[PDB]
Amino acid sequence: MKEFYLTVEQIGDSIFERYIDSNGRERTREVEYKPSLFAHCPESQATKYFDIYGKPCTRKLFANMRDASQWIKRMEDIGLEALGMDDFKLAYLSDTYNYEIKYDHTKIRVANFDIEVTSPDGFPEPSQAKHPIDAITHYDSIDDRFYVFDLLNSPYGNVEEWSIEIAAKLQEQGGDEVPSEIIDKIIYMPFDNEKELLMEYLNFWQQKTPVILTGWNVESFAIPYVYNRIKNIFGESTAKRLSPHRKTRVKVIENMYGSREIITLFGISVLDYIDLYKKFSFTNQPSYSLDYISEFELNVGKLKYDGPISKLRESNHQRYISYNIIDVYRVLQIDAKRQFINLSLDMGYYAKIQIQSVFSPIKTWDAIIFNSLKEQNKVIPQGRSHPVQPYPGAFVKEPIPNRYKYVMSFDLTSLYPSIIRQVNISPETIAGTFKVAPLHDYINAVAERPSDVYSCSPNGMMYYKDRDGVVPTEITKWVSQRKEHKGYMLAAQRNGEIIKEALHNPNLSVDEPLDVDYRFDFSDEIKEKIKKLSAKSLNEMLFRAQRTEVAGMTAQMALKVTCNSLYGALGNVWFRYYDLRNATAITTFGQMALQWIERKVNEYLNEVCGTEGEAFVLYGDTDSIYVSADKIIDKVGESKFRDTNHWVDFLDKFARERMEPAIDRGFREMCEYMNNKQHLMFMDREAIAGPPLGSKGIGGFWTGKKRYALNVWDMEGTRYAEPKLKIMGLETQKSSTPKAVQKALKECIRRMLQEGEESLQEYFKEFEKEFRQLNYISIASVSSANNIAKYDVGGFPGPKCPFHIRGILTYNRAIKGNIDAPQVVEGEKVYVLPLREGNPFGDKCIAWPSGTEITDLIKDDVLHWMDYTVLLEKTFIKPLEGFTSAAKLDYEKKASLFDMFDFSA
DNA sequence: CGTCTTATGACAGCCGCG
DNA sequence: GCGGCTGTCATAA
Ligand SMILES: [Mg+2]
Repeated sequence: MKEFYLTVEQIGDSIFERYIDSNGRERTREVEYKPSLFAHCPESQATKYFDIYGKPCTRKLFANMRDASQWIKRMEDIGLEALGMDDFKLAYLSDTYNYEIKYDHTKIRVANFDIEVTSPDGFPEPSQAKHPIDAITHYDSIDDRFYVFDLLNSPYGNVEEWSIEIAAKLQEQGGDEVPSEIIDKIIYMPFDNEKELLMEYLNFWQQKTPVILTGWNVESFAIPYVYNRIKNIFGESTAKRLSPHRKTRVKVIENMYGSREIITLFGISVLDYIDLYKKFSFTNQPSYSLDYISEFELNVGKLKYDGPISKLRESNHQRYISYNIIDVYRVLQIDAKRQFINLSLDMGYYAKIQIQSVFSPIKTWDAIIFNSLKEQNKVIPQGRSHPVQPYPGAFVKEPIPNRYKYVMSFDLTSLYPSIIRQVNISPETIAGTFKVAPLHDYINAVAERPSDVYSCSPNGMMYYKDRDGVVPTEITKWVSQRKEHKGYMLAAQRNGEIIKEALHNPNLSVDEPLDVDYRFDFSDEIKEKIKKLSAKSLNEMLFRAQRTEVAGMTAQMALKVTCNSLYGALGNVWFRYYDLRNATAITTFGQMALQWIERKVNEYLNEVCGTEGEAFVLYGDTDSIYVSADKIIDKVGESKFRDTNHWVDFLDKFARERMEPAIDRGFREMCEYMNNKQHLMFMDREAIAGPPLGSKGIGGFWTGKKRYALNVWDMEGTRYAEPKLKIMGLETQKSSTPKAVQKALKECIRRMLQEGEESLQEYFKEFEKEFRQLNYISIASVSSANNIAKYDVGGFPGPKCPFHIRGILTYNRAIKGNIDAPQVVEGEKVYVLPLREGNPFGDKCIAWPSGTEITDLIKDDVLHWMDYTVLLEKTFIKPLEGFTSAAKLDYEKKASLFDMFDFSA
């Protein structure tokens, strides 16, 4: 009923807009938008417009956008500030939609497609589009259909029609295993020549023009190829037809290495899912191929084919088309799980930006703050250029490398946004400065009180207490939204453990899963039904609860990063509200806050245990403290606990009823000390970690900063059915560590924390024996391939050449001259294996594209010359040496006087 | 989109050192 | 041979 935009675009003096109207139909505008900009004026000229500092401004209405834009630059030639929203697209959206936008996703045309191109030359470069497009699968969210465009005849072979009957059948019948739930949604259309296929695709494109266009590498491959191929056959004008406003532009992306070209389609928002994944998944992956991510996300994988992909359409055209359809579907399957598109939509409409601007936190916040200031008749300052300057960040405590038996951790909730709100940090709320004492003096409360009238930060900054800042006001809206979605997420997590516990002792019956909302804790009535439920329907409930959890994670993690990005933007020279005073004010307050409460926790627990000077806090990073619970348990005596859950319950109550109130009054005192606007430093308990009761097992260990492992029984309110390992920083968490090595090192840790030294020594022995029999990919290292050309000296390694780069140059020599094997792509990742000396390849290592097997033309030699000893030492033994040294254990039993006896019975 | 931030670790190349 | 130094790549916040 209320109308909303789809895409907005500026072309010359006109604004081009696609939108849904009051009746719910998609329409297009061409508006000659008249933009306003502002200039400072004297006190006499009474207006309603004021800048953020309170100074008056006069309004300048322009005849067109060209006039407004060129008024800005000649204001600089005089040397005067040109105020207001210079991005006229954002100005238009704000005027046209001066209310909270409530959109309808069912009316937004979201499309994802993928292309197939047969190429014997090697990789088909989008910039050249030298080879025919032989397949296109295009999914439309409004129709809910997969549109398949098949080429029967090309210079690379004539093929028969694709059979949907064969596609549906299982591999064991000679079928393709195309998921049954999409079979009835496939609209198939074969073509005699490329020109007919490409011409009908454009007609289809006009009839159903995408608003959000997505897919896997659509921006870097699919879109450019379809654009350039149409251009080369039909002409530039016909290629422009992919744009609703017939306007396209080649955009050049250049970073600290090389450059690449993409194609901007005006009037369409392109959200490449590979980029949504990298931004919002919070995972670093060894490979970013669709087959690899699909396997990680959905535990599926694809049916394997014989021969190279360049010969696939020839040998097996049936599978060729089927795989293309499947690939278009898995993006949708990943989105069903992660929900990054819905996230992007909610975010973009809230900020009132082009949907693709979700990739730019600076644009996002610049729009949010502008809209907030516009409501109050206030005028935003001009964007000014600044030199890049370093500034201090968080505090990280230097831990003593040791094992730690009983550990309990605490985190500050939304630290940086909370500091902003507590101290009232904002551009227009700066009051002044005070003489700053050493940071240590504020921590112990020995320094004099900074101000009696203003809200202070230990970096020397003072802020107004009565005035509410734009930044604190707009951040408040976001943090309360995170509290809700994290609440849903944690309840889904808690509900998951109840079900996991029910899978241990199930009841074999024929029933269905219970219809419940997993975002809320199960009631007693639902719990008793779960106990009498079948393992089949329990596994379905578990799948659904975890899927609800993942949906909760996505939402809360995105709000987390967007809020932290506001702090981050303050330290970025391009942000309209760039201010290192405000940036440092935040980080210095945090530094004091962490170290302050460390002192308080140490004081409290010493009084509680009847001792003095004992160091209870062992570690901290930014907003967290890790407390040694050894003494707390010892004061009671661990003989008084009947099982593991007993002492976990005890520390839980100790934290909630004793430590947290003591923490609250500590921070409350600090609030008075800094004279802050409001007390918002709240600390929740996170981990309760320790060994199983009665077992050998070290519970946890630290090796250094950002590197530790814990055996966690309870995390932030969720009581695990089985203890989960919390490992931070260690090699098991790095995408560069081989897959099999990660798994082995994790088991090493698990045995250390839960079972003890003798168990570790046992597993080491067995892994060391069966090491050589592991899949070569699973034991291969991963690294990013940057600056290959920089170290390439006539095919051979130059000075200071990194290990993985040495591998690539070896690979390139091995595949040199032969028509085309898989090529290593600049900027992407590679597998790395060490080679034994004397190998037919030039060097001590080899590298090839990750997520793939090496060429069969070189595979057997690599396997034969693999250096297993160097690989075991570098990737497995050396890291395990690190863990065991820290924990004061041996992974290998040291020589003893006992060796001079015979213990074999 | 290509204009969120700092802190901090491991590891390999190069090179000194009778 | 190992330790200092720097480049590179990765993570924790
Ligand atoms: Mg494809």
